[PDB]
Amino acid sequence: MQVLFQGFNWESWKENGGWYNFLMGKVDDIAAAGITHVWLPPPSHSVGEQGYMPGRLYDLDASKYGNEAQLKSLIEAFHGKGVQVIADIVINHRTAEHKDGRGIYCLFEGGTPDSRLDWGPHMICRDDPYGDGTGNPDTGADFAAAPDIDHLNKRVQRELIGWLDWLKMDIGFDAWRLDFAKGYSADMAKIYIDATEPSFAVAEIWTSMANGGDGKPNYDQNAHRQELVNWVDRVGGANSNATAFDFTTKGILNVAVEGELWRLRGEDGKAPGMIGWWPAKATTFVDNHDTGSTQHLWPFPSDKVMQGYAYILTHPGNPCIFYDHFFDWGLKEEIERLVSIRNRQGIHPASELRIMEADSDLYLAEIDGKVITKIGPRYDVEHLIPEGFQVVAHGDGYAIWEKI
Ligand SMILES: [Ca+2]
Ligand SMILES: [Ca+2]
Ligand SMILES: [Ca+2]
Repeated sequence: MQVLFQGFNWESWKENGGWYNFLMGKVDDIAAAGITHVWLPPPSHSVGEQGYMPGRLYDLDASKYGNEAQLKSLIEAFHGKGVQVIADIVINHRTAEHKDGRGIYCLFEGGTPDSRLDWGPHMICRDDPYGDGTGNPDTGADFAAAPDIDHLNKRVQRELIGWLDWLKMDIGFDAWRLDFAKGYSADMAKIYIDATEPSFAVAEIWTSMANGGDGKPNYDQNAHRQELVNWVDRVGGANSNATAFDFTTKGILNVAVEGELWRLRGEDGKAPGMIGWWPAKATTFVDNHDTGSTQHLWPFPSDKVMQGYAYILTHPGNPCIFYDHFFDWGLKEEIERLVSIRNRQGIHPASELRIMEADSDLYLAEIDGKVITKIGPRYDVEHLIPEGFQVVAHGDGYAIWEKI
């Protein structure tokens, strides 16, 4: 139906011979597994090698991942095996090419001979010290280590729309992943999304969870998921192809797997993360390049990752599979098996969830009256399983049943 793949990690830029050239060799495996969408890293010239400090946005040849021609071919290959491609869009902030008379880097260069994206400090937000105080105040949060772009500026909107239109029409990207989406307003995001008509979008809105005295996230995370639901409503709800990453489900699942699976049924009997309020708009995941990989800012318990996948890959939401977990952790076949269960049972983003049990050592759940998912160390559950259901997949801390 709709299965995402994050096609990179934090070390990818180092790849001998180039990341894109390397990933070319994995296109068939990705497509064959039932993945429908692959998320590739920011493609522009950037001060930082990973790509999250972009300067010359049209300058794809300066990317550490590989050059313009290589990206285009890689996107062509995914397209040839039916896979859509998502660009990591980093537009909250931008680095400037040249110093003004203050000696501050705030004269931008787009990477082309003409004046596209050749902004100056007037395009920087009002209170950002890289700027000159003439821009509008930031519509969202600030990123302290680079200039924040003033998205209310009319030249900015128009020229970023033109760049996205080139990423789409000429480079061949189909969809966007919005980096640091808290940095600018949903109204600003709506403008870019509506103007470019992507097949799919996902916002990265990452807010710290409120914790109890014991340092664990509160059982109640409604303020956390409400923020996600509010952003999606405000960009147009079902009149938009935009979703948000389910960082509520990530944060809860991180702790629930550690002998606390009762966290996976909220007060109202429903899932406690974004998928429990608006599953169609929730993009779930076990880890990404920030939370895991070599940054490990919020890692999933490493011994329990297949519990993570058993959950996201059978549940409502748009599940996203992380590169390392798929190719480097010895888990390819098990993940592939879960995706095929998902697809042949016709599980989809708005599928229906009925939580059966949620104890410390057990989480059990039926999806669309057709799949039952079990995670945790408790193995004896057959009295809890309805007649007609048979085990179709199992591993360390997980098992899946299908109806007949
Ligand atoms: Ca230029
Ligand atoms: Ca800034
Ligand atoms: Ca901002």
